[PDB]
Amino acid sequence: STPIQQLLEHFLRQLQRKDPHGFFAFPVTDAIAPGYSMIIKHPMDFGTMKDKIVANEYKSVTEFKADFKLMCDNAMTYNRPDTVYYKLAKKILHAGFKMMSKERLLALKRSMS
Amino acid sequence: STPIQQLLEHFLRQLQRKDPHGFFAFPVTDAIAPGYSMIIKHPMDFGTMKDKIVANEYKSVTEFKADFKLMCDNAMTYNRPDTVYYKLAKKILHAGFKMMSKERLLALKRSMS
Ligand SMILES: CCN1/C(=C/C(C)=O)Sc2ccc(OC)cc21
Ligand SMILES: CCN1/C(=C/C(C)=O)Sc2ccc(OC)cc21
Repeated sequence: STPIQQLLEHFLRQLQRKDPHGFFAFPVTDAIAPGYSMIIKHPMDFGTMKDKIVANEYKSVTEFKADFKLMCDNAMTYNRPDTVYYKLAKKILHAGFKMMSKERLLALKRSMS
Repeated sequence: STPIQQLLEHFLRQLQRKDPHGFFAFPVTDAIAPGYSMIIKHPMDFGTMKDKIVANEYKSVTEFKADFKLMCDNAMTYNRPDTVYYKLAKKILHAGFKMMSKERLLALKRSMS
C-alpha cells in the first residue's frame, strides 16, 4: 500500500462508522428504488469508493471528498426529507466535511515536514 | 484514531515488515547482548515507537524519522559489521529514509490539497 491510500482508508472508515446500518454500503439500483437511474445519474456509494482507493484512482483528498459529497447529494435528492435515508445523508455530510476541513487538512499537512 | 497516527502506523508497518524475525521489535537486554546498556546511551525499538504513536508523542514525520535513525545507528554501533544485526540495520536505514524522503512527503503533501 501507499500513504495516500492509507489516509483515504482512515477517512472512509470513520465515515462508515456513522452509517452503522449500511444505507450507503452498496449501489442503489432500480431493482430496489423505482425511477432511481433517471433521478440519480451519477450513483456513488461507500463500496465503490473503497474500490477506487484500492485501485489507487484518487489523486487527492479533494477528489475523495467530491465522491463523498456526491453520494450524500444523491441520497438527499432521491429520498424525501422525512425518510431515514435523507436524514442520515444530511448528518454524515456535515460531519464528513468537518473531519476533512481545509483547516484539519492543513494541520495534518504541517506534520509531514 | 487520528490521521497522523494512521500515517505513522503505516510507515512503521512497512519498516517492521523488513525485520520478519523481530531483531528490532523489542529492547535489547544486557542478558542477551553483554554490555549493551553501557555502550548504547539511548535505546530504541519498534515497540517503543509504536507506544509513542498510540500515545500521540510524535509531532512530525521528522521526529519519527529521528527515532528510526537512532534505532539503526544503535544497532550498527553495538554490533560488528559481519553480524546479521549490523547488516539489517544498514539496509532498513537506507530503505526507510527513501520511503520517508523529503520528496515523497512533499508529494504526499500536495495530495492532501
Ligand atoms: C441502500 C438503502 N436505501 C437507500 C439509500 C440511499 C443512500 O439512497 S435508497 C432506498 C430505497 C429503497 C430501499 O429498499 C427498501 C433501500 C434504500
Ligand atoms: C534481539 C537481536 N539482537 C540485536 C538487536 C539489535 C537491534 O541490535 S543485538 C543482539 C546481540 C546478541 C543477540 O543474541 C544472539 C541478539 C541481538
